[PDB]
Amino acid sequence: DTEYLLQENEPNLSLDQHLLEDLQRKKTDPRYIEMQRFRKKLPSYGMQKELVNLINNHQVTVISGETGCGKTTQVTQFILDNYIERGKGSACRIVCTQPRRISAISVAERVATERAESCGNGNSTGYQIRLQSRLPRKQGSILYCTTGIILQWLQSDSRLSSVSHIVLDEIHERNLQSDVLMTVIKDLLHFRSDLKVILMSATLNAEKFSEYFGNCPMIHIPGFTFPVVEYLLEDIIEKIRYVPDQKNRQEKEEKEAIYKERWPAYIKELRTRYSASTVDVLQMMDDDKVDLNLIAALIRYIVLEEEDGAILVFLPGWDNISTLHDLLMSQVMFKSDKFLIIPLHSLMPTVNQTQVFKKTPPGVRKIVIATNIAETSITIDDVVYVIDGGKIKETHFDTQNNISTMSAEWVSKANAKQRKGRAGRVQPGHCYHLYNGLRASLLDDYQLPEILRTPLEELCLQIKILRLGGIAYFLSRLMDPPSNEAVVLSIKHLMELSALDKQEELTPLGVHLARLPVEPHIGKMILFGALFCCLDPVLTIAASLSFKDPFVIPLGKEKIADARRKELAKETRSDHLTVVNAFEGWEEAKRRGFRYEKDYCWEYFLSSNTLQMLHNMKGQFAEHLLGAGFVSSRSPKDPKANINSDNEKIIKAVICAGLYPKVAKIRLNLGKKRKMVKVHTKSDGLVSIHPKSVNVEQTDFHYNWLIYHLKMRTSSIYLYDCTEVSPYCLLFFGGDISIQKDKDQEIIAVDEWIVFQSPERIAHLVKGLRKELDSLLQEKIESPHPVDWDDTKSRDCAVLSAILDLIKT
Ligand SMILES: [Cl-]
Repeated sequence: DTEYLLQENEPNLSLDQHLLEDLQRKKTDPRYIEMQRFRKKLPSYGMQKELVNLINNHQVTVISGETGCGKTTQVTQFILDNYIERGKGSACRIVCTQPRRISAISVAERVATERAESCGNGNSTGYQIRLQSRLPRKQGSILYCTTGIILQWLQSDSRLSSVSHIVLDEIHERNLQSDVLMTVIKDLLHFRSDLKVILMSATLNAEKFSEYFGNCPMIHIPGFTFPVVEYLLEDIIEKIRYVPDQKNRQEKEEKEAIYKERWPAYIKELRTRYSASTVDVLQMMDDDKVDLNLIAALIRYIVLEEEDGAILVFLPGWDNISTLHDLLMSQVMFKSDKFLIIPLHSLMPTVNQTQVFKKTPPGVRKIVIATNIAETSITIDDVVYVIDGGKIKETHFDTQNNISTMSAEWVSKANAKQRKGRAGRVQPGHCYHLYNGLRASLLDDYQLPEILRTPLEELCLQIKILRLGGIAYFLSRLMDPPSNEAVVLSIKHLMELSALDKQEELTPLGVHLARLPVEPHIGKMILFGALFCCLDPVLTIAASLSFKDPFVIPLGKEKIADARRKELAKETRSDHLTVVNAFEGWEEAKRRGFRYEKDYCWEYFLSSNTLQMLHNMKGQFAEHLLGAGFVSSRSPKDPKANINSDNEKIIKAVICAGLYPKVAKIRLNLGKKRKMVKVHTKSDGLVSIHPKSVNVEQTDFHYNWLIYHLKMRTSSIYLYDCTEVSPYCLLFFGGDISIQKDKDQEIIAVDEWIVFQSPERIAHLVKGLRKELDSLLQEKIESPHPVDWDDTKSRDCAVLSAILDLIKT
């Protein structure tokens, strides 16, 4: 994925002349001319001279423009075309980062079109994302990529030598990776004077970026929109006469308190300007959930009562998107071939985000159901109607309880304004917001930056792999530095994962974990899934921890669902293996045909949509492992990586590799039916098992130890998903080993509180094996290749076989 980077930037006079002549021919080309007239309508085009002069005269510049300004497709072109016009065309190598893969591809393909060229193929414009590229010509070129690709590039060339201009787009989004890239770039530019840096924001709050970069020049590009009418939840209900089918810590609590206090009076005044039935329906509305039936009813109204145009729907996540898609397709209206209904979500297959293609006649109407990714520059043609569900998925991090969650939260005003602007690019539009007027007045101006709300482990490994020095020091230099407590927790988890040594340097395991673009506990799990040849069930479990588990509890069926779930557990005493068995049973049912598949899901109360998403994530995980050289195939099911996939002990040991140090000691029950099942933890004292767990009532445990992933605190701490494991799993994959005796007995302690009976020689064996495993992983840093398990005698097989023999007890 580094091929463009490794190219050397070498200006050429002959190429300068040739490109200047290429421009002359383009000026006469009907195709090019037609495209130029489209461009001239964009506000960016009109100030092109001042943008290029600012960039040419200053090393760092900040560009702000709102929706429709055209910065993302235009500014790269302005630089290249200015160089070409000046007879310096070959001196340009322009790289522009995008927040998502689909944006990189879509923008690059659109710019190629506007230049009357195909994308890649040695032409002026192309893209690079992980494992897929259309690369432009070496000199006088534009490359769209992701932030991830730049971070990868910095491992190979930390100077970004051959780049003349780096354009960081959509910076207002404040993604973790953008913030770090920004600090890295700031350090580089001070050292190398020939790099131009251009920072682009879609919102007008960009002064902070200018200050960060030393109060560098700023410039504004006007947005472009036709007028868009906005509707609140009151207006929508009133307009369509909606008939229902039925009937993130302290500063959120503050805002809800204010909402609650202003609620009665808001409602009271609302009865002044709206029908009584509207207010009563609005009053019944659930704030926690987007109402998908309302969205269906609104789409129905638009189609029947309003003018032609495409409809864009914004929903928090995959669950909502697939649910609304099924809901629409279950109505004979939308079954027609005059509707095209397209899901858009970032974790579906690559150009399975299919929404770019020229839509076929407008006798057929496009309905795009998308996440917040449709807010960015993406080609969706002819949108007259935007339905804003009002929510966005956000990660939050409770550092006092060490709990990280993903939830749907209210959009900011900036989000809402971007969604509004999507309806006004073609003709006068309509944007329907599913929040009420009181909610609107209480939205935040902007979202809190990710760096403040997110676990830092993945970022910390990036810092180390890029040799940026001390972790806490670097993080303190970011534009918004994270809290000390988030930093201390992050560094601690990485040491307990054995990713960092006590001196905060990468271990060989850590090097490999840094090469996997997932959280390190997931990375460690899938890595040992690869090394131990468990791949398929381990990837299932990993996907399940990353998104969520497939089970649902329908009303009235609670007791029945719990029994079916425990049935799926069999004797494993594992929530994680329960998901494996569910998943395998589902796949087997799928082969027999869709009746059997739906049947299986109703029998075990499984979400088909969740299962499908888990399956897609598995493929991704395998791709990451293939690129890191730990598997030879992109198939989770590849026979050679699955020889151990039926072995319960081996899979359990891999789950333990991933989830340590989240470890609990069982408090023995002693046939007391009046006492809840509880467990001891290092950090939290005695806690409870969640009722959803297959172990919640278990009296029969074969070992004394659990590992868990999800912890929640309501009136007290509950463990959501846990797996019984043998002490040998903790012994190999856990913390420091110590030996103690007490007379007769040989004792081993792991991280000092995990204490069990075991011969002293086992402790020495394990210390030996850990070091041999380090050396194995060390050798693969420079020469990554999958372990060949068909060659015994190989000494990699010897070491890994010995580890497997140990954790089989
Ligand atoms: Cl059933």
